[PDB]
Amino acid sequence: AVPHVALLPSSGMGHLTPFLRLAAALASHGCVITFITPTPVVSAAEARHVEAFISSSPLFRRLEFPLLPFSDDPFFLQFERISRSARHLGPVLSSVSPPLSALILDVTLTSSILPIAAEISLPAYILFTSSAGMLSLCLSYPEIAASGTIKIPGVAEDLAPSSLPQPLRDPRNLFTGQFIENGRAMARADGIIINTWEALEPATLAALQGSKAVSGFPLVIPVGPLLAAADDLVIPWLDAQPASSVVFVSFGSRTALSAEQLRELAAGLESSGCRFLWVLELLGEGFLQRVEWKGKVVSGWVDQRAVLDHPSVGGFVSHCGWNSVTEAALGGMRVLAWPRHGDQRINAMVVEKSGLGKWPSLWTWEGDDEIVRREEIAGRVAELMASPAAAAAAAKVKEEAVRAATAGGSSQRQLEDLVSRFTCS
Amino acid sequence: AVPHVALLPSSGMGHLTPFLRLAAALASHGCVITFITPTPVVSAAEARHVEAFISSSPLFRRLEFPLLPFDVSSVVSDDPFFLQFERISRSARHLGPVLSSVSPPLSALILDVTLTSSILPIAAEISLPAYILFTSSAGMLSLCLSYPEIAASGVTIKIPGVAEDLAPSSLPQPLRDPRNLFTGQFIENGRAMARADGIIINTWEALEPATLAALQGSKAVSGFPLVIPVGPLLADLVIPWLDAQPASSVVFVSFGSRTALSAEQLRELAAGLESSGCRFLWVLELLGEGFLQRVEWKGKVVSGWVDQRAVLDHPSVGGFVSHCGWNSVTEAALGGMRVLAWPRHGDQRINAMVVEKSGLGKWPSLWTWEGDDEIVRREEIAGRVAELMASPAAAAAAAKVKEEAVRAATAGGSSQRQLEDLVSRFTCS
Ligand SMILES: O=c1ccn([C@@H]2O[C@H](COP(=O)(O)OP(=O)(O)O)[C@@H](O)[C@H]2O)c(=O)[nH]1
Ligand SMILES: O=c1ccn([C@@H]2O[C@H](COP(=O)(O)OP(=O)(O)O)[C@@H](O)[C@H]2O)c(=O)[nH]1
Repeated sequence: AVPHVALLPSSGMGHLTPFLRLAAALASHGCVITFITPTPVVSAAEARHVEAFISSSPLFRRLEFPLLPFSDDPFFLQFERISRSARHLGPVLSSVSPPLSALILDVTLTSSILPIAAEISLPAYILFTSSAGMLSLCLSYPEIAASGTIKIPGVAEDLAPSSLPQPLRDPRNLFTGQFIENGRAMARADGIIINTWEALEPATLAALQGSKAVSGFPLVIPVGPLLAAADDLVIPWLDAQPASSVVFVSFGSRTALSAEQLRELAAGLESSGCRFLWVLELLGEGFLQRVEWKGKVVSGWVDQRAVLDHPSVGGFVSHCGWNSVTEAALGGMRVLAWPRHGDQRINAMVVEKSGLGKWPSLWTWEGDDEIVRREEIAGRVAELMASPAAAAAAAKVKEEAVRAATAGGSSQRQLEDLVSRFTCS
Repeated sequence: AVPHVALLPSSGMGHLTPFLRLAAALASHGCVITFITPTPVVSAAEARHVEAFISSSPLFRRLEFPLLPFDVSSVVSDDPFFLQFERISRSARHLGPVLSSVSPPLSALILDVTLTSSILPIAAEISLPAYILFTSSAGMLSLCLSYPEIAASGVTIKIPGVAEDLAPSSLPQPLRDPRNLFTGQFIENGRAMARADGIIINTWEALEPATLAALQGSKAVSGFPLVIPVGPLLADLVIPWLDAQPASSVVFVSFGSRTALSAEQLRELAAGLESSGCRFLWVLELLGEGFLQRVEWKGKVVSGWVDQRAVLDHPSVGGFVSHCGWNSVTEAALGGMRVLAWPRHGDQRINAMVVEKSGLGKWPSLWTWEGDDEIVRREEIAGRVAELMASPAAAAAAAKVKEEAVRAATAGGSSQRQLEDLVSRFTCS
């Protein structure tokens, strides 16, 4: 028979892409998928992606949940309303037919929905969007806050305080309290699902392997990597460009770069001496006309997977969002790591240890006052684009990543084995 | 009369080498240097090095102050580093008479930072100008100068030149415990350094523009800038083997005078160096049995003291793996050899940031310290070492470092001018 799995995502492309990709893989291994999407949607633009994906096949169905909305922080308001309906969701889950084999929920909503799932005796699995290092920080942070130090079992004997997400720096914070809850809450979950593989984070996972879920099984389940217009002016341009000669710089869904900092990144690319593709009223009037021959910059949404797999692009300047890292790993693009906020610094550490790319540690976060000079920016880009051994190291990540993805690999085995937990007798 | 300067260096080749190089530079610009060397010598080997230096010329001189006998009941904690410091520190009071009696009278006294707390009061009594020579980098200097304020604060380190939020891991491992004699000794020296008439460093504006700019601001010297940068001070089986090797092909790996690398770690550097597949001259018991035979064509590993300056100037070497001792960092900067920064202890982690910011070398932050003991695996050593040699942009960056460092060192350069000005201070009307 065919198991039935409900997916409860959270707002934001960074959380949304993995869920779609995780849903796609579960359908490929026979499961039938029902997305729980609460209404009204935070973002019309993100809603289009879910609609088109669900529209494509009868294996996926959409369930609309009324938000039932009633510090006044802007992002938190959406989550509060998203999390308020937590109690109400319980009856709706039981009503769904055919009976769900299991529920898979976003980390952010882990604290809110885990009791509901436990109330109705529904197995609850958490999808972790981030790296295993970030997960390792999350799981052990409640213990750390009591007696802190900052030794994260997965990747740090003493993590520098800058590497912690910028909100987490002050303990008497609203963010800190929720963070401690999620970490504590995740241990109680039936399973945790991450988009990492053993080759990419052997150290963090091996430490993580010891952690044990309540239900007689390892808490953490790695199924990664998962594989699944504005580009119209881009793809033709890229094809003209020589093989592996174009720097690609993108910060993902949220790119809060200040104008002072912006001018420098722009100056660095011009001073880089290599072609660049940049995605975001020019600050320099003739900058665009002057640089048209060397590189193209587009303000719209683009097609990162096509760009990363494009032959002409040779390097990736990144903010080290976990989804973009995995996509860069698959591409084998050497990555220069400019982590912007949150878990992005820890992700940068993963990039360097893996050999996927190099991280200028002394470079600043969004909170930091100090700007990054263009001359410094130009050096690392030119260096990254000209280092053959860096390219070769990136190609090993790709091979290893594909190996885990390909059939028989450690990751596909874990997804096959996870599915069986649903096909119970 | 020709200016007469008194040098009171602390023990250790890393501290001794700048003094000697500064002494030669000062002598070159018309100075007679008198070395205050205590008896009994800490090290015969260092003492022989100094004696050979004094023999070089009539301008250099040797004067010995016998260390006062220790009081056994008084000694605290039984530590060899501190006991040696304590005997030299204890003779501070005795030192003033000897200084005044010198013939001809000394224009100024220039002393090691470590002994500066003990000796600075002596100088004020005899009205002798005291300058401290700072063996380390400007960034490190910034930490010493502001560490006392930071300690009585804190939420964020924020060393003025080094960073906004310096990581605790980057701080010297002794400093991590605040209630320590070392942490207190560190705090005293920093306070003392403001009082001093001047602070000399082995740096130049080109190398550390931001950190030096901030220091220009402190100007704690009465009526003058406190910081005087005169850097870069400039003054067997291995070479023959080097000459054979092809141009810019050899990885030089050396951790200075003190290189405590654990046995488990030692194996990894060998495997990593072997695996990288590029040539390597490794300076430092058969930890590897067939390792030397397998890599005999590729590299030379020797245990003796070696002419590092010749190595770094050699055309066949292409990359340098170091512990980022300021003396080693500055030597490489003159050579323009790209560096792979593996800081081991003390101020070396701060030095690594200067190597990465300069473009002289790349620093792998995640690499462990002697304090923490998670080893660096050979897979990472091989990749990082090989990539450094493979990377042409890294060579260009180091080449640019050399040019500016040469510029400062040559006539009309920032430092050369600054050294000239300092000699004038010693010779007034
Ligand atoms: O112009 C774009 C911008 C982003 N992406 C996608 O943004 C995804 C994940 O974003 P990430 O986690 O790396 O950054 P975050 O969303 O977390 O700020 C990646 O899968 C990209 O495919 C894209 O396809 N075209
Ligand atoms: O085999 C060696 C090791 C070191 N040095 C010299 O020791 C100097 C300073 O060493 P550094 O301060 O950088 O490290 P430390 O000795 O203080 O740990 C360098 O200038 C080298 O010339 C040398 O000549 N031969």
